[PDB]
Amino acid sequence: MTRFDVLTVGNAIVDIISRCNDQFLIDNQITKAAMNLIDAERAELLYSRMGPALEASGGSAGNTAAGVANLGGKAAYFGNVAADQLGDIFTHDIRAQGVHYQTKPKGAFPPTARSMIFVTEDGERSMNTYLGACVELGPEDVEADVVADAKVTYFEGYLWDPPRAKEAILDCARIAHQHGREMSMTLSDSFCVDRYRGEFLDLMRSGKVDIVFANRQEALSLYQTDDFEEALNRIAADCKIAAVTMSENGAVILKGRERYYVNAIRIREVVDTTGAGDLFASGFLYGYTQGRSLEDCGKLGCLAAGIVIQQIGPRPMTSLSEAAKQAGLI
Amino acid sequence: MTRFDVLTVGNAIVDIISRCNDQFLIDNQITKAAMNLIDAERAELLYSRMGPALEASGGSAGNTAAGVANLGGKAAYFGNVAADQLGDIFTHDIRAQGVHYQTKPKGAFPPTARSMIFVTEDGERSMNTYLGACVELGPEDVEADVVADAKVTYFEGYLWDPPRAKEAILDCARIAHQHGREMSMTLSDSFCVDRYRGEFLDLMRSGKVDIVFANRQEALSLYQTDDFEEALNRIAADCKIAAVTMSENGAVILKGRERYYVNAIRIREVVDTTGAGDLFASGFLYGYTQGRSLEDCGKLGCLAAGIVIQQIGPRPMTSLSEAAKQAGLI
Ligand SMILES: Nc1ncnc2c1ncn2[C@@H]1O[C@H](CO)[C@@H](O)[C@H]1O
Ligand SMILES: Nc1ncnc2c1ncn2[C@@H]1O[C@H](CO)[C@@H](O)[C@H]1O
Repeated sequence: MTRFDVLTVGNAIVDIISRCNDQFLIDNQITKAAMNLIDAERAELLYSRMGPALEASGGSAGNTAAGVANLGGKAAYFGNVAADQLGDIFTHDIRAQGVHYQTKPKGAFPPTARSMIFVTEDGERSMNTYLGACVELGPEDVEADVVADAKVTYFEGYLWDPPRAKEAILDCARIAHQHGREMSMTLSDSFCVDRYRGEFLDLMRSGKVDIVFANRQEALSLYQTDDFEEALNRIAADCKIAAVTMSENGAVILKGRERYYVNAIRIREVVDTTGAGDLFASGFLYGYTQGRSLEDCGKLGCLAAGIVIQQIGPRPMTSLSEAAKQAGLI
Repeated sequence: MTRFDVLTVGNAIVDIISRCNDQFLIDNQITKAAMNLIDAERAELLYSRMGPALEASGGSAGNTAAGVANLGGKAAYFGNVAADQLGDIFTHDIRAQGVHYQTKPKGAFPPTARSMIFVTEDGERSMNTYLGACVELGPEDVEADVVADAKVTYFEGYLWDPPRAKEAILDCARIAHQHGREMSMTLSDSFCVDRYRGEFLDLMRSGKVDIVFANRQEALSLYQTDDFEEALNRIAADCKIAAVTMSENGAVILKGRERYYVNAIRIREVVDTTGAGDLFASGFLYGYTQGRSLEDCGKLGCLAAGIVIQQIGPRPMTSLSEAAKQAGLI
């Protein structure tokens, strides 16, 4: 027995969500479908231009941990908030889902991170993130016992942006591997890959990271290639297991020379694509820590991803375990 | 030439919204479908038992002002928040909708009001409100010029719960009538009517309030009768205009001896009933200040109410002015 199936580690963020049109993105120099990093002043400026919004707990790794708990897995999370109302909200949501979350705030300032997410009529999301208290996440926030007791530890590529989070992750990898556990990462965003391509490859090649998540764009960007087949071949050579999502074209899971394709789920209405990749990882890692085939892990991933894009907010409000059972994923 | 069509005055609240079952309400002694007032400690207790939530600006009068702005009217709002993150969200949302909002916060404690709203599978909402900063709303928060320049000033029955808000409302009535404008109120909630029925009747009979909004239960409650026909006849005798909503049975508008019955719109499906009454008042008062017939004002209320119950959150995120056009009402 282990205490946890999946520990995740990431930027603790509250999402501020509003609808807009494509012209709004252009007028404001917001890169569509990307994670745009912003300072405190620009956050205020974008907020002043934004329509009425809804707030929902987010953060890539936070969403993933919540999705694992929703599916019936045992999940934990490390991530730093401030002692403020947004922090109280984040703390509440993730704990209310049954995730172990014990990272202690370090005061009220800087405040808890927010991402201004503009959702266009096609359901695509464009995020604009002020990292706030996330910049504080460091080695002191690693609960060594938790990493040791977790079957998989999963972290965001996004964590290379704040300064000391990488040191926490290197500690995680050491502890995880000392206990025969596995490490996993997501590439997060193509622009993040642009920033850290070489460091990400080295994490993979040195064996610090075992299982890598990417979408098509991130995989292309990792090798700065336009040839998807080459990207798949190279990613398979660089890590133990790769799981690559291809939007409305499903997913492919790679392990050495084996490839497992997962068919493209049909979506009646896309409300908001926020959290799709995060919930793919939830379904995959839940499957993986239950000992399911790689194909079934892929299927569980696409199931969760398909559900989250049919609602507002990045964490499914319906029962994923119920959906998985109806789907025969057991 | 007036500056505003509708000024509203109410408790400035952020909604904390979560799904639950009927049993949860029973277990927690929450009165289904009512506004339950709670202290700080009970708010924390209920929060600790609530599932993951979404936050959305609320407040009955706040929602009504937002709705009037959405339809294309010119709206203002008086309501008190704290200088905290929840207050910043409230301030942002109402201003982003184009509502004039200039009430000044009076420090960080008490904090901005929150309502824990539990939504059952039938879409009904049961609210649990900690008034926080709302207790500080008083005569000093009346912008005399705004009241003078508003066609209708509308306020919540809910304002009789905090101590000093009533003095502000009496000032509004004096100013509005001196300038030849009209006063309106909503009865808010059947238990609120239980608490203040004598005060409310005095407001109506003294002519401090011209137009009264109520649902069926509130109207029955005002006269402590089971006889709805008697409730309508009496309410017509006690105010200049009454608008009484009857849920799936629509509404009835009463002026002296005139009655106009109006149908509810056909609902796709009830998601969350929060704000239905507030948005009925938005549509009615929008129509009213545009000089529409009483029947057309009823029609606009039913449309607006009908839209809000088909989404999460109490303030329509789609265009009410658009929907009014497509339904041939504008
Ligand atoms: N810099 C970031 N680091 C981690 N997660 C982020 C970042 N920016 C946005 N997100 C999260 O991505 C999630 C969807 O993938 C959103 O809920 C949002 O909170
Ligand atoms: N005491 C109160 N006063 C005014 N509005 C309230 C109160 N409690 C809940 N509400 C609001 O009622 C709205 C729905 O009518 C919700 O959005 C909620 O914020």
